[PDB]
Amino acid sequence: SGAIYVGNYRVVNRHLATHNDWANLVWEDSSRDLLVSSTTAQGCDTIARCDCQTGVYYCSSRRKHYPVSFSKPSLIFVEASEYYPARYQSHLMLAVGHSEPGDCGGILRCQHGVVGIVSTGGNGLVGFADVRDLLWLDE
Ligand SMILES: COc1c(C#N)cccc1CC(=O)N1CCC[C@H](C(N)=O)C1
Ligand SMILES: [Zn+2]
Repeated sequence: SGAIYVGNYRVVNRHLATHNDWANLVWEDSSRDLLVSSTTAQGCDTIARCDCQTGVYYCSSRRKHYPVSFSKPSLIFVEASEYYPARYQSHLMLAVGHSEPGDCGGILRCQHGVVGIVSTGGNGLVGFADVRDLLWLDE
């Protein structure tokens, strides 16, 4: 679990969105596993605007942060799950690191701010949905 709070927006994994998220929907994309909803309280996370390939992510299954090198956002095949059929997920970045299903929502940050959130994993890999291209999160 986990979310990003920036201005009047809440960014979460689309497969973990709640009834309130869907009732206050701003935008969602199944191909990215992202959903953004509106909030009444003000958010203070800084979204990174960069091409960093190194950062730190929070891993709930270990109660620890880990430093990682990660790939550029791209289309990566993702095996079928209870939430989606087998498909290419876009804007996804991989890194060698530990992750378990409950780790989705953990934030990945670089020196510039929030880069994305955990969205996939397994086999000693962790995948992050990128948010750095969503320029509207800040305006
Ligand atoms: C495969 O299970 C893991 C593991 C592992 N091992 C480690 C981390 C996460 C998962 C779960 C995961 O990747 N899923 C299920 C929920 C939706 C995801 C998606 N974006 O399509 C795919
Ligand atoms: Zn950066």
